[PDB]
Amino acid sequence: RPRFSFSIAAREGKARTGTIEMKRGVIRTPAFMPVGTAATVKALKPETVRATGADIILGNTYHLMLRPGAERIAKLGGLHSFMGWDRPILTDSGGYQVMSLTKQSEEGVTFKSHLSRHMLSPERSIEIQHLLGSDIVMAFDECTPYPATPSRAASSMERSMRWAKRSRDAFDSRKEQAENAALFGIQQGSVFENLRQQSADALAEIGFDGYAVGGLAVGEGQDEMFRVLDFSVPMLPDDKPHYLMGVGKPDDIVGAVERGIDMFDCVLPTRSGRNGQAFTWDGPINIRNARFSEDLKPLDSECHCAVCQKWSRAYIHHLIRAGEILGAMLMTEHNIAFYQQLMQKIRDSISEGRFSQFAQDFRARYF
Amino acid sequence: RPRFSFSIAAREGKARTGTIEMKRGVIRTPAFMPVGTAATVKALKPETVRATGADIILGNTYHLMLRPGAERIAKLGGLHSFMGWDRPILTDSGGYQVMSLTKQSEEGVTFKSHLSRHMLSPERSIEIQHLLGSDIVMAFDECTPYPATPSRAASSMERSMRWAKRSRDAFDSRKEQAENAALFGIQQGSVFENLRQQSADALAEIGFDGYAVGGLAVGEGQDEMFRVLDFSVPMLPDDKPHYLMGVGKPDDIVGAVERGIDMFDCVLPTRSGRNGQAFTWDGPINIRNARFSEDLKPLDSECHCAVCQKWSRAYIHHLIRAGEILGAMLMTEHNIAFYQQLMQKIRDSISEGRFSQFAQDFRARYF
Ligand SMILES: Nc1nc2cc3[nH]cnc3cc2c(=O)[nH]1
Ligand SMILES: Nc1nc2cc3[nH]cnc3cc2c(=O)[nH]1
Ligand SMILES: [Zn+2]
Ligand SMILES: [Zn+2]
Repeated sequence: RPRFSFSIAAREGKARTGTIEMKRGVIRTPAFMPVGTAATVKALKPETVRATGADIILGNTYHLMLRPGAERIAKLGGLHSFMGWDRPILTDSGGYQVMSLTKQSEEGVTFKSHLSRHMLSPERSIEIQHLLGSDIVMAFDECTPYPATPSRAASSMERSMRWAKRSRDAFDSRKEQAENAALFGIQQGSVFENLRQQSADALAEIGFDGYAVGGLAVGEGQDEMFRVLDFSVPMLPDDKPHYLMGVGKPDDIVGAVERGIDMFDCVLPTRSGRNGQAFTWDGPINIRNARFSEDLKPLDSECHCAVCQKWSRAYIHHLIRAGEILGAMLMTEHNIAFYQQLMQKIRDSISEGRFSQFAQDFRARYF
Repeated sequence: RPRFSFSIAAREGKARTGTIEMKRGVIRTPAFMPVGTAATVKALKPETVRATGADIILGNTYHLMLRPGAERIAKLGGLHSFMGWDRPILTDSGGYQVMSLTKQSEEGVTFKSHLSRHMLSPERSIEIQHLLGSDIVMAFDECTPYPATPSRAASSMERSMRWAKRSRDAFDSRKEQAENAALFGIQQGSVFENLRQQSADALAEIGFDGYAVGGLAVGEGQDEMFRVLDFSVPMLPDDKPHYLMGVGKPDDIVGAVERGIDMFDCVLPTRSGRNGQAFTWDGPINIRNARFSEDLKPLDSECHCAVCQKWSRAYIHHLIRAGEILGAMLMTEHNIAFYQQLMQKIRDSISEGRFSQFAQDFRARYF
């Protein structure tokens, strides 16, 4: 098993399907990464997350450094052993969970524990990811508040590129980390093509194992996001994975893949699942609606997840309205399973050169 | 498979071990029944409940008649299909969940929806259990507030015996129910030996498939409960199961078995599990305590449950303090597994004629 090897097996338009081989496992792309912010994919045992088809999950530097603590997790043997997930884990750098969920400077960011004072710099971010034992380390960046003026978008992108270099050097100077994990850079620049180009060029000059498109999924509509992806993704190195941070709505994913994206993550499947929203091939439904109180059909008519094989909408409706934990468990497993099935259909259609048709058929029925 | 067959395979003192064969499965006694009040054993899939070793679970007439509704569950195919548990289910009659969680009369009880007006009589209680598709139906009784004066204990017991007859007749007059389910009577009489005797005699005269000892686990100390069991259990028919309602503390169960009890139920395993209390052979521990933050040992050193095979106290400690659903899931599976292991050790020791010794050894280490 190599430290990192991304191979593209098939293409159609800007879409690609392939694999990323890492020491802890293989990642099938396009891939969807369930979110496990507090060292757990909410309401699911790791074996269940794996059973749905997930090859990798997402962790968070910000949340884990606060609770239970980076040093503590290292003392306990690492995040993998801690939570019981032995496959790849990608960790965000914290560059967004601090300004989202605080004194900023060219050195990093200091903040008040939303739950104490804590400092987070490019060097400390990379070190925390090392202590967690992350497989895919994200460069520490400074996200840009949306909407953003050209001047502000430029300043934030420029700082992010300086921090990208500091992240690269911190990562490379740590032997154990450089030889066993991978480092992804993050493109910034808001919705401005020239800034995106400058960012892409700076990142490519430094060199990374993968390139994320940051600054999206922060309030912009799908039209705008797609517009930015149209010119932004082609700027990134073609032979490396393209990761769209925070994008998860089913239709968003299909459109992003049509534009060259290989990796995704979103709290939608889990967060919405707990809120009563279930994804189906015919569009999302809210199981709390009274019309489901005596509906004996499964969440989705085609889904092959364990939830749809055993329980009815009526039962889950009852569980969610009653505030039962099993309701959260079932809704979450189904939603994550749905997302993985979507990724599988995407991968197979690209491999067979019928992805454009799949996208059309998907949209027609989903909407 | 017979409708009902209780067989005693071995005995030691007042203790007995055996089986109850029913249409939906075999119940090993002494048995512990996990509680599934809202059509779910909180935080556990039915397959997980079964995996821990449970042969039967407990449902509630009161809660289910309010949400999702008895008629609704019947329309949906019954409680078994609804929640996905195909083995025996014992349902309490509601005679305690109304006066615990309201206009009373000789006809029954009317109450305000703690969540509307609803009536509950012996006839309606038996009918609801029928609509739910309960395997073991409990007679509708009137529990006695503890402490209780002799006069009040007598009145409540007398009414309960009149209601026991009405329950018997309602059950027998419903063909489908009489041929496929079983009916258990409930002994009352508070802590008064003469009332317990009168109740036992009235119940035996009517005739039931099993006899529960009611009126305990309502605030009395263990000494008092054991004292009442000492003279109460022997009053019940020897060849039928003896069910102690609501008793679950590990030491309470061991002592109750030493006194002739065959069945138990308690929310302790589940409720306490969610509260951070984990049962171990060395006594209960509260996983929220800071001393467990870096403890890599499993919840219990000997437990063979899936939780103890994969996760550390440190991780569960983190989950519970963070309010994570997986924390509730893991704590609950372990606690229910522990309770079943306890029942297995009890059953095996009785079969081998070394139960008295097991009880001594259990208490010595647990305390
Ligand atoms: N480090 C980092 N993380 C992110 C996470 C996001 N989630 C949704 N949009 C996101 C955007 C970013 C981003 O630009 N940088
Ligand atoms: N029907 C009925 N249910 C009960 C449930 C109980 N739980 C704890 N003590 C309990 C006592 C009773 C009782 O006496 N009758
Ligand atoms: Zn499903
Ligand atoms: Zn255990």
